[PDB]
Amino acid sequence: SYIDGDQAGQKAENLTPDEVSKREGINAEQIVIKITDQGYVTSHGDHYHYYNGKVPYDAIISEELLMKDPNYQLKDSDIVNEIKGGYVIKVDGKYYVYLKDAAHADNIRTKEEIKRQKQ
Ligand SMILES: [Zn+2]
Repeated sequence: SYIDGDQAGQKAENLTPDEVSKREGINAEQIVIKITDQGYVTSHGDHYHYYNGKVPYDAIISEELLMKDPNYQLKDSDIVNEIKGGYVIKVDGKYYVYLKDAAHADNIRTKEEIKRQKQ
């Protein structure tokens, strides 16, 4: 009940996503597919990797998480952290990534691409 695949889950690195990857072996792009206050879960390399902390500046986000809203502009009240081109933000009790450039992909893999990036 509002925990499984939400706030909880297996894995939760304490160190940085870079320290995560190079530790285990894969050095692939970390595509954050799920964001929470208790950390995030990335689809990187081949698998899903879960950890707690902040998204690094050059991390990759899932297109499912990015914020394209016709009424919403990036508010510092919702900004939790900033990444390259986008902002990992918590608005309306939910987490998004505000992409300033949704056209050329400012760190965005589509759900389709994510599965290609995991190959
Ligand atoms: Zn991993």
